[PDB]
Order: sequence, then C-alpha cells, then structure tokens
Amino acid sequence: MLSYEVTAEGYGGPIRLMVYVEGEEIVDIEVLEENETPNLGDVAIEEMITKILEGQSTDVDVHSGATVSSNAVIEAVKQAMAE
Repeated sequence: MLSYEVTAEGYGGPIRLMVYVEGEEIVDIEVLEENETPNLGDVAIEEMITKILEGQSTDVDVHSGATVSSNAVIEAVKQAMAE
C-alpha cells in the first residue's frame, strides 16, 4: 500500500494531505496541514475527503461555499491517483 504526501494551493495558502492507495482503492486521506478559513474551508476539506473516499472517485461535487478549498482537495488527490 502506497503512501504519498500531496500539496495543492488552497484559499488560505497551500494545504498538505497524506493519500493512501491500494491498487486504485483510495484507502485514506489525512490532513497534515491546512490554514483555510475556519468554519468554511476546513469544513469543505473534511467534506471532500468524505465524498472522495465514499465515492472512490475524484469526479465529485465541490462544497458550494468553498470551491477553492474543494478543488484543492480534488486536485491533490488527482495527483496521487496518477502513479
């Protein structure tokens, strides 16, 4: 099982995730660092990790108040899933 650290540019500055892969199964995604806007961006991240793990897919909807945080997570995970 592969273990990649990915970083993409969020709304409040870069975010850093740990993505865990097993074949093409996304096993997990931990947040190592985010400094997004409390009660908005941090929430969008938790939500997007949930969507992606449940959906086993990065073709999922943004959290609508927070497209920039949402796309950061989508983009970070797209990077890890091309390996």
